[PDB]
Amino acid sequence: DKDEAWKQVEQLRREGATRIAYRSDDWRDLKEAWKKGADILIVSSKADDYRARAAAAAKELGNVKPIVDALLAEAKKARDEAWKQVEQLRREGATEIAYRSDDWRDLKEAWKKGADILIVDATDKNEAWKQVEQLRREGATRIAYRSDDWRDLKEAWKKGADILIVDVNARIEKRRAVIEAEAAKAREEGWKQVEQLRREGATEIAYRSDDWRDLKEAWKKGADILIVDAT
Repeated sequence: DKDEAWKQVEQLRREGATRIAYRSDDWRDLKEAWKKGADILIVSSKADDYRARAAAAAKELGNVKPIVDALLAEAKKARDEAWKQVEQLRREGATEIAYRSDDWRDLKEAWKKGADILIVDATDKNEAWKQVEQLRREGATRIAYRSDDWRDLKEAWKKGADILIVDVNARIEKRRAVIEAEAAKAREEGWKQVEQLRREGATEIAYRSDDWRDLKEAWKKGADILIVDAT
């Protein structure tokens, strides 16, 4: 939980890591990691999930109106809460707020609320690349993209994305001793993505994990941002 994840930020700062990231939904939890040494504070909301599930519910048979409104109402409350966390962290002194979403207009509003790093996390590659281009034309400077393939991050790099997040903790969770063996096979993959991105010349490479030794090793391979993710 909290005190177990905060120990990861303290260790990276202990070992001389100058770019540490932390992901949470509570601004108080993010502020504490900010004092532990994390410079990028990532706010995440369940709003994309509620929108995805409201969209799936609309394609079912029968009366869908009361259920769709209930899901979209929760999405509004989830995003209006995340925007509050961005303001509160800005109110506290946090300089590098990040926000992840699959809707670029939610990213644009978070950018006006105080977020500096915009994380596009659209599953469709051509849908994400369009969201980058749309954010670029609005004047957004720091666009981040998340993928488990380095070639997707290089293509996103050439579209305007400055931060390239290597995330492989989504395929291991889907495939699932033994369970720890498959986790290691994914970490060996994620470390290779960072290596080739450094070879290709990627300037700002990030890496998602929850263990400081995994972020340390990805830091050895060439990761510039060590993201600590509690969820």
